[PDB]
Amino acid sequence: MEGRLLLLETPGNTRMSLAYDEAIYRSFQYGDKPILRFYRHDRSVIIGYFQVAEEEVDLDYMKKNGIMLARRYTGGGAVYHDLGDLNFSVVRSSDDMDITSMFRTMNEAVVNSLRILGLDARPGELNDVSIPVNKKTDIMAGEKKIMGAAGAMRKGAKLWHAAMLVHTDLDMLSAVLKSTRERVANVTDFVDVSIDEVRNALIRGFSETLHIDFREDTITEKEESLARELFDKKYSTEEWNMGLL
Ligand SMILES: [Mg+2]
Repeated sequence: MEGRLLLLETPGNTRMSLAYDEAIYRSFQYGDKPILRFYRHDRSVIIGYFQVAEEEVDLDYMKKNGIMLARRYTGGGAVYHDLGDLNFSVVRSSDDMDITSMFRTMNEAVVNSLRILGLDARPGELNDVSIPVNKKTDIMAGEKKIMGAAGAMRKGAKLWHAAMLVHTDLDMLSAVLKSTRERVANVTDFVDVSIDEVRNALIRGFSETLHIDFREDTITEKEESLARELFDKKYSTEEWNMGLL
């Protein structure tokens, strides 16, 4: 019931930030304390494991706008991130490989968190990794998407991470990702709250819903070392971020 709250970031370096996520996930052993990490990325596009940068984005556009390209460990589509997005990941012990159940539980936690702030949200309804919005992995505010998520599972553990639009440049978001703009929204379009307020609400929602007492802690030397190794050998390389490795 005791958990770890990691306010671990690497703003400026999205590839390293993603390395941290895989690091805490891979280093995790069944029975360890659950982990909830909050972080943010500066202007960048993150593509899913099974995607190739040149099919989903305009490398020319992003290069001209100084938008970092990064590829994550988890599957799913491409998303745009900026400092207006609040990202968070959860790592816990797992007894099965039920993907649908993991997303359903996390979304329940998210809905409860947003309810605290007076924002009524709900999970998307379709099982189609290819569509932009309304997926069961998305969180909607009416007909607008305000949060997306992805995950991975292995024997003994599971990773779930999301990116919620708090005050992100929705235009830029639509323009970098190859109507659409009319299908997404920021939490601040509904409630005037800061990133920390959203963070604290999520801490409460997850703690209450999962029944975990997430207490502020720090990354271990073991996890940090693994993250640096993953960055050095993979996340920092071009073959990886392009989808060739
Ligand atoms: Mg999603």
